[PDB]
Amino acid sequence: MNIFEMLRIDEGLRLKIYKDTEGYYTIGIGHTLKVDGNSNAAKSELDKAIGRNTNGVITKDEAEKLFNQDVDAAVRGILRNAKLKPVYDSLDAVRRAALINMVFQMGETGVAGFTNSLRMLQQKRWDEAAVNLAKSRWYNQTPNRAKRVITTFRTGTWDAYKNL
Ligand SMILES: [Cl-]
Repeated sequence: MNIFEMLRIDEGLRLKIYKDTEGYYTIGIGHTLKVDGNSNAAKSELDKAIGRNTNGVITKDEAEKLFNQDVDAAVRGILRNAKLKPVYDSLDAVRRAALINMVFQMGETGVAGFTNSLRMLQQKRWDEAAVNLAKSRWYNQTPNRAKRVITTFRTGTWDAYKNL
């Protein structure tokens, strides 16, 4: 079980443009449209990333391509980020996966911002960090998912995602 599986569950699939809890338009597997207003607007953007008049509807494969891109992009940021890289290099797979998930959902520069919590994972101080993240707007914004991502960090296992 990997990161792809992990985010599938954490973000779900949608083949027709939609608005998330956060308000933003979304499509595929949690692939957001960093676009303001009108769905149209959203669409244009989509169409752009897709290279076709889409009408806010895409195929599964098109959804898969975006997924792949976004992930590679999460990973590439961690790999090029001087603040995240050391940490990453430090964890176990599972724990790396958790790392990705966060960058994936919140961006490399958002993650890089958990200064102290990053330190704690880096010093294998699981619970402390665990607990530390538990404040956070992040956590506070999406409690179930974070919960999941946090437990992973905590236990270093795939329990949180087990049967689903
Ligand atoms: Cl996607």
